[PDB]
Amino acid sequence: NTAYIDTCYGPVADDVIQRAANIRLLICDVDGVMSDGLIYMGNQGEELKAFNVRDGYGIRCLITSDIDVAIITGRRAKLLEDRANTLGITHLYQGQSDKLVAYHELLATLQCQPEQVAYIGDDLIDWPVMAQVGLSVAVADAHPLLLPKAHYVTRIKGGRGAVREVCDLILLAQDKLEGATGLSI
Amino acid sequence: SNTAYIDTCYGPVADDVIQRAANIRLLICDVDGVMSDGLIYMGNQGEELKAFNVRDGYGIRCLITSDIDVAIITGRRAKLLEDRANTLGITHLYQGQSDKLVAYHELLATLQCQPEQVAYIGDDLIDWPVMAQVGLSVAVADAHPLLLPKAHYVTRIKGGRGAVREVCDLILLAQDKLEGATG
Amino acid sequence: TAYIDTCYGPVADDVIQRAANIRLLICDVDGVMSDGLIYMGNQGEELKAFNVRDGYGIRCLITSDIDVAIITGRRAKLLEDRANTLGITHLYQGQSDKLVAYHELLATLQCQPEQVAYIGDDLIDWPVMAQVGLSVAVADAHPLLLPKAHYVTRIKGGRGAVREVCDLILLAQDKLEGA
Amino acid sequence: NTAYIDTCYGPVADDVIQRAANIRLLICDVDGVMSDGLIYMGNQGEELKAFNVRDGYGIRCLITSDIDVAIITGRRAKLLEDRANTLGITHLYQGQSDKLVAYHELLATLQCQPEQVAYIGDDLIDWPVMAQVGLSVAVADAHPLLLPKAHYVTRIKGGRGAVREVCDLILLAQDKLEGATGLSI
Ligand SMILES: [Cl-]
Ligand SMILES: [Cl-]
Ligand SMILES: [Cl-]
Repeated sequence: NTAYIDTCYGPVADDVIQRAANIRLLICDVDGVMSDGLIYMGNQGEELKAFNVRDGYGIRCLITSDIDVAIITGRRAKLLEDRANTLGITHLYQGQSDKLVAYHELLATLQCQPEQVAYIGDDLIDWPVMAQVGLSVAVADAHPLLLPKAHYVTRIKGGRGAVREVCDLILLAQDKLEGATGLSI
Repeated sequence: SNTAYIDTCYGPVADDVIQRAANIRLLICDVDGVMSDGLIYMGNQGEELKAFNVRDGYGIRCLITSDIDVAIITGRRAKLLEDRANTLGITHLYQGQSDKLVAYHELLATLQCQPEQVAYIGDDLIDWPVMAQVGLSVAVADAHPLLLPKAHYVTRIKGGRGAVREVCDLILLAQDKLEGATG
Repeated sequence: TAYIDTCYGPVADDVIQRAANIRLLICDVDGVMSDGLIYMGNQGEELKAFNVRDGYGIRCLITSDIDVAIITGRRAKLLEDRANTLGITHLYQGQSDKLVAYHELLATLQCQPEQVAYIGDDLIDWPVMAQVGLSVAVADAHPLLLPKAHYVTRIKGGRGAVREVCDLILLAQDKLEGA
Repeated sequence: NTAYIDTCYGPVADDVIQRAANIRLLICDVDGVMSDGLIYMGNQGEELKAFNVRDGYGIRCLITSDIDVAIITGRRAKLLEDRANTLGITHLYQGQSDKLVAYHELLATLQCQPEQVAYIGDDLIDWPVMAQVGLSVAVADAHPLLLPKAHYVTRIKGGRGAVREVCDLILLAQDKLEGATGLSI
């Protein structure tokens, strides 16, 4: 007889709400989480990535509500530094093959406990970190093997507002949703 | 209850909604998630792209040529949007607006429109302060879940896929101007 | 009504017969060869996305002695490039009244209206579609256009709706297997 | 009474599993397989193609598991050489009008039997090669006429992780899935 709470994305288990209430740091993977997993490449070496505006708003709400937001990704691109800058994200880790290193560095840097960390991932590479945190999240269309492992599976797909969904959940859990705002720096 | 509905090419529409659309003299659109899918394309050399829908363009032209004003209010700022606005003949463009109510009040004052004569299409919470005040508030099909139950009308078509066109068509139909409209 | 099975599902015998007479395929661009999106950038860049399977269908028609033309209201050099990569030599851009180009194609190619197929996605395409042998609306064309066409594709614009019509025409003309 | 094996993508026939167990070389077509079939063209002659990071991880898993990966396409673009370089793919054939020419070179140079080859296609142009291999694969949204011809039809659409799905199947079939390692690029 699990207890659930209605949210604007559907019912969420009380255990998940309780985990979300302790979050002081949200860590996000990029490709497949903030985007639908696509990398656009051109003939003169151009590269584009598509980000979702609604996720941006969620990220700003967290940051303005004293909840740190960090990024850990295996890829490396100037465009992501630009994106992080527009969102006010100062903790960006690119070109990371082993995500635990960046994760442990964040814990020490921010003097945060693992139970105070939420992590949104989409592939197996994310699991070693997700296995240790207070709130592990797999996006709706994450690799099938990651889905049953996470504390929460988002209703929204990667690149369509899965990050916003987790931002909304964390703020709801901490009774900060009604008053939160996400204006730019 | 027993609500009356009018059949439209997008499905049944409440009579209440048809009456609201019948009085529209100004359509205000948010951009990201309304005229687009909600995505921003960013590149390594600082390039930025946004994708607009051709079908929306046609609808906007039908409104403008039918003496129905169209305006854009957005918190973002990009030359690409000035370009898009120009191609559509939109002369009421407001970018970098953190408080959308400022631009909204200026438009009503300058265009001599009453709030009941204004329609607004949004996709997120920042659009609600303006939507709360207008005659026809519209949330796109895939708008943030919290906005959906608040709007007078929710489009069947998703943001960036013709949700703007759908509203343009609804307004024209409600005013007996759908047939004969050119865009 | 008699239906004939196709790799896209049953097609009415009436449509197969119409397809069998086609000598010219005319396509609109936005919403037909693409999903209706136009990408715009801050330095004035513009992109449009085309479907590779559609390209193959077009080449099959051209090599099977069936002409392929394009009539669009927009104008962009990117479209000239696409047309050229497909071997399309009949391209009409910046066309406000699509009937003008249509009547010109009939003359240039000494073609009859019943020998023309037209794939559209919006109301501006109807004046021409109303007059041809095989009018086609893409799966996700404007709702008002859908019930007016002789055939509605199962595949959406930009996802292979053009290839579908190409396959249908060739099937009807016993030219599919050898294409 | 066909026997099936449950995979993270759903049941897979025992016949397909046995075919996947013998694979030493995976050949991929590009457009509609590694991408959703779209070509982006610009007014200044720019050209872009979008690849999926989930597929990159699968390819790296194959290569690091001593399973070769090759690409054969009729198109030609510098962007594809760039994508192949990022994935460590060294067997790249572009502008190939007759795909069988490249296919025969690969088997000869790699000392690989047709039965040891898997090929992922999306259109009729791919059939001459698929007809000859041990594991022919059509992506979920491949041209309708190719679907009934392949040994296996992927659950995932072109450009959304159909390649990854095949990489996972081959590894599972060879008991190398759990130990597989790759990078989300
Ligand atoms: Cl944003
Ligand atoms: Cl337009
Ligand atoms: Cl092509």
